[PDB]
Amino acid sequence: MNIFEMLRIDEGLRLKIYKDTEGYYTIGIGHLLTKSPSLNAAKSELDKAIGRNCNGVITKDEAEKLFNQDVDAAVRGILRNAKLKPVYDSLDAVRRCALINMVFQMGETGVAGFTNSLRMLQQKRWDEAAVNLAKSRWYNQTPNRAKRVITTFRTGTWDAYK
Repeated sequence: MNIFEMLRIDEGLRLKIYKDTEGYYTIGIGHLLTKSPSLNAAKSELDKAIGRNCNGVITKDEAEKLFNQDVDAAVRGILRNAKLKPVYDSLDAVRRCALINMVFQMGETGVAGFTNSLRMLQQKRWDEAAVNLAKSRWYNQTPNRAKRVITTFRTGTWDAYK
């Protein structure tokens, strides 16, 4: 029971392309296609990502596959960062999937942007690390999801997702 069996809890699951809560166009679980107003750009980037003219619908196995391609993009992506790697080491794997949720969500740069919270995580001052993951580009964006993930750091378990 881990990241897949986390984000799938985090974002629901539609085979169809759809708007995210921030209004960026999206298909699958958290898989941004384009920020562009044109949906066709989303369908086209989807056309490259899937290798076929999906036109907003895909076989569920392709959804699982693209979902794996994105989670794998998160896993050659967290490692390159100078800051995230020691923190990814300090986390229990149950929190490591949470860091994967972070880098998958706000992007690697924003997860890089919470340097103090991460410093508290590697030092395992989990409480203030949580209070600092709480002073907001992420926590303000998805406050319930961010609460679930920060709780995931607080607990060492999936309990926020209950």
